[PDB]
Amino acid sequence: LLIVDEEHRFGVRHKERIKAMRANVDILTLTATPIPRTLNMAMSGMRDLSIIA
DNA sequence: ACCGCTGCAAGGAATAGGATACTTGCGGGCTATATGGCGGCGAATACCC
Repeated sequence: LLIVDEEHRFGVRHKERIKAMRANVDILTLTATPIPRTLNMAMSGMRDLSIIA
């Protein structure tokens, strides 16, 4: 299990750096204002989404 | 009971990379000052009576 908190301050490289080593790790991602790339990626179905408002 | 040594602090530069805004390089898409040709003719001045 990985838990990247406040993902919008890392960049793509830092986010998949650990993913490359452990290919099948379960990435949990917490944030409040996602950077547009990962927000579109979530809204397009690539990643599951959960809204807490 | 003096002294050279060791060790525990002090003193910070250069990059990665996500930001934020500057700086400009450009390309398409616009606006805006002579000196080697005559011949003929009719009309417009000049003039000196």
